[PDB]
Amino acid sequence: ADTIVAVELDTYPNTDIGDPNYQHIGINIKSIRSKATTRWNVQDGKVGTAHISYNSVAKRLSAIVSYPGGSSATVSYDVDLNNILPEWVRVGLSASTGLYKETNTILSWSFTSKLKTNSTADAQSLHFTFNQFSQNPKDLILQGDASTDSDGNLQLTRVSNGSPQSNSVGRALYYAPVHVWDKSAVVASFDATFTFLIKSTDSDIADGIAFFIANTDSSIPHGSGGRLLGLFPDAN
Amino acid sequence: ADTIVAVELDTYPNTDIGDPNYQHIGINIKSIRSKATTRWNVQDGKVGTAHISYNSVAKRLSAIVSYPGGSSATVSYDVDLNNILPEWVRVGLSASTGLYKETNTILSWSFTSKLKTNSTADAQSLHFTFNQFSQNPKDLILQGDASTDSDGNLQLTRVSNGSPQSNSVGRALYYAPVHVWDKSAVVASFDATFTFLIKSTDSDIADGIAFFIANTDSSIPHGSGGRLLGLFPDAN
Amino acid sequence: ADTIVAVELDTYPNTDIGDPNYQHIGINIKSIRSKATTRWNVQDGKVGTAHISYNSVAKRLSAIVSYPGGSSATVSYDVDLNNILPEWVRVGLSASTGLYKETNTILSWSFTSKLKTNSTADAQSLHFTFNQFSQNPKDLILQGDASTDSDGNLQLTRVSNGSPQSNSVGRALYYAPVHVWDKSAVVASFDATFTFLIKSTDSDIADGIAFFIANTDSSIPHGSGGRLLGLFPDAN
Amino acid sequence: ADTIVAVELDTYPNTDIGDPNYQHIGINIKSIRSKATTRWNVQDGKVGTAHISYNSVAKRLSAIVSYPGGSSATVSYDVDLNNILPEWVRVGLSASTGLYKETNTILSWSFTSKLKTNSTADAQSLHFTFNQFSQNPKDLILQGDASTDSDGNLQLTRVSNGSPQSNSVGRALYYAPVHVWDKSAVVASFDATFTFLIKSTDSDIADGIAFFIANTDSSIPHGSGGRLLGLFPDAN
Ligand SMILES: [Ca+2]
Ligand SMILES: [Ca+2]
Ligand SMILES: [Ca+2]
Ligand SMILES: [Ca+2]
Ligand SMILES: [Mn+2]
Ligand SMILES: [Mn+2]
Ligand SMILES: [Mn+2]
Ligand SMILES: [Mn+2]
Repeated sequence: ADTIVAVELDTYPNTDIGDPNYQHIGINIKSIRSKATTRWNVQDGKVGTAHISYNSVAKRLSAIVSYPGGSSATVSYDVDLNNILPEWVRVGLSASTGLYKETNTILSWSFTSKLKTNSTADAQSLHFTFNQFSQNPKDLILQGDASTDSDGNLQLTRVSNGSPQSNSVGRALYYAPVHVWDKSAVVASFDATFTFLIKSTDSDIADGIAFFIANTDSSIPHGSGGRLLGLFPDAN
Repeated sequence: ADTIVAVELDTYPNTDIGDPNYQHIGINIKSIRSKATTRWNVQDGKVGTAHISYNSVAKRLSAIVSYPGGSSATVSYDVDLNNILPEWVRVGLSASTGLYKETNTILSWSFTSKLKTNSTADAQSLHFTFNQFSQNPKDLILQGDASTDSDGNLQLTRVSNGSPQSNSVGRALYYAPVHVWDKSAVVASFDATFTFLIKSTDSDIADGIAFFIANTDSSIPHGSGGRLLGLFPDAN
Repeated sequence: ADTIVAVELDTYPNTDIGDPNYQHIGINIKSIRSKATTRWNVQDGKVGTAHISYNSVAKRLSAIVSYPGGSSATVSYDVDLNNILPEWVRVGLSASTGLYKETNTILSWSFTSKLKTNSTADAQSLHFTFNQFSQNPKDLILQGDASTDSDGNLQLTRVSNGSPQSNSVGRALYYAPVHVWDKSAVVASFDATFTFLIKSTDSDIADGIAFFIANTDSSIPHGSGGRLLGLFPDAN
Repeated sequence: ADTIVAVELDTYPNTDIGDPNYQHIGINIKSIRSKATTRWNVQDGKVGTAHISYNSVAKRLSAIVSYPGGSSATVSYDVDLNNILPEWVRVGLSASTGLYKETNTILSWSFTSKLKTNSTADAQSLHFTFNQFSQNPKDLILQGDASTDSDGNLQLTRVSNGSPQSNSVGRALYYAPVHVWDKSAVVASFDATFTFLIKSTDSDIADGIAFFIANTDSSIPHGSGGRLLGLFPDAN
């Protein structure tokens, strides 16, 4: 069993597993059942942006997701990840489709991580930025149906001639582990941005996209398809 | 009226103006009377580090100040900084001494500010670092007794041959105004770190150091010395 | 007499003053007469990008400017900017029209300056990016006709409801003085990027755009319209 | 085989394989026989700093090695790495001892890489900073004798108590491969800084420290000890 922290952009209401009866963004600690959600209106066919934030002093994980036009939803949860996440983790993006389907396309992705103690110049930091993904992205660990198309976009779930398929899971985790805690740590922070394209010719769509933090050796759990977004073995 | 947000490292208790009866770090919104404080213990002669954070989605301002070897104090405040600051500001450091005194030596200072819209790109961002201040720093607005020394440190309050002077007040602000929000913006964030050296051969010390965010045209208010940290005209 | 280093995007060949007989990019030390040029082909109405690069060890200053679809020109000069620039400077963008005219539109601009010593942690960094300029850009010193427009673009040169005007000059300098050199400095570096739109309804266009490093108090010299790119007084 | 590009801090003159007859820094392209060298004076027991630099427009790889109090040596070489290196690479630090020995201690290491196309915000970027190394650094591929001591330092070659061993080789690579070229790429640059401690009780020391760039799967080649710095299998 992995340890998962996630921000979900949930495109299909699964009210049998605790979803609100609407599309939503959620903060997940160790369970598909979000600790907090906010109503979110998916603009089918438009490029969205999501910004995710945490600081071990504030101890508040927050996310905002908006579309051009200025529709934006936000969600926050007070939590001390310090004592949830292992001291080394990997960061990633995952998506799923089930019976209903959508493209789950990542157009760009940024991440910044900091570990500090007794100075400006802090014991550790990582920063990566993709404003396009290459044909063989060697710094991404691709899981399930995740791959990159020739426009330089990362399709987390299967697409056939631009057209999305049923029951697909995919994940991309950055190759290098991220040092999120130490015994001598004073502050830890991370920031993530990604842009995304949820599209379908149909109007009922599923299942969503998540940004997640996990133990370094995390892999798609068995039976994590559709509503579990490739993150959880069961409907926790 | 200036318009001040500040994190104070308050080395001298003034219980007639709301201080706890002990040394503290605090968070000041428009008043020397802190909206929150935490007990903190100055380690005379030692180099300390302060990390200040804020993100407009979490709306939680927070500070932590550590000394090497594991002692540290943290304080945070829930505040929507949009309610309070102008949308352009200047950021700086200030310190004071009264009857009692201490060096207020800044040894390094970093600041990062981001605006955000709909990309991994930043509608705007600024980042500066100083790990040593030059003898004539044209990018700092020096106010009052603030001056840099021949080690390459910033001595906010007067110093002669090592020994601190009484009744000194001094501030340093970064030359460039920072754009801390636009209504046409999705998220705004800043992060500040500084390392400092508070020292006396005396037994009582005063009055402290602050990181502060003020309107662009801010200057030391009349009678803002001593307990007012060179930030406020009165004790309101 | 201003001290000037510039990278020019020369859109009009003024051969009487040593331009080569075609549109070009140049490296200007202290004079409108570039110490090196390379053929450059302006694509009227397209968004181009320039990247400028310098490192005090390598002592080569270079620039490349490209349009989408693989069209790009590069110029380099071996030079020791130590012995040319003052310790403190300002950085900016300037543009001009003469009889012949063009839009000198800037869409985004970033700069990074580093001074290093004997650390992973630089003695001094500035880094700014603009991906859109606000309508009162309090952190840019605008000179001459330079202003920002309602789409959040910086128009260095006069535009009258869509259409560019003749005999216009305009510069935009970053408010904060940049510390490009110090004597305890082991390395100094900088990089700049800007994207630009050069558009025109006429066949013959002028005069160009330049990025430039100048003494802190630099202003538009007198009679520096047109071929002199708002940069020099004479043509020597 | 491995395709190596390296900057060597060569502490022992092996003149019978091209080394000059003094301690030196050198630029290595695919051979231990440096394409360029400069005389460099090792300071036994002192912390030194290397700054390494490259930019695909300038096509100049340069390194500077300095010690406090004004002792710098610089080397550089005109090369177009574009056509030398693979599209993906790993980056690392290597060192060795032979009969004569030294500590090869890395106190800090940072690295920055960029792939630009046409925006201010580029296609691909990586940056990591270590100002101390963890007890198990999960983001570093440790090879041969490389390991981390309890002071947060990285020991490339074997050291028993405070004492250097004989015939040691060890390397550290960053976990994530680096994207140093793409077909849509317009500019590619990198920058590396590390601080080191070469020390020995005895006067004559060996063999030295390298910053190197290799194909992703690179490991210590057979028989690459001592004078080959754990970089090349032979002295060609
Ligand atoms: Ca769902
Ligand atoms: Ca007080
Ligand atoms: Ca011209
Ligand atoms: Ca040798
Ligand atoms: Mn949900
Ligand atoms: Mn107080
Ligand atoms: Mn010219
Ligand atoms: Mn050699």
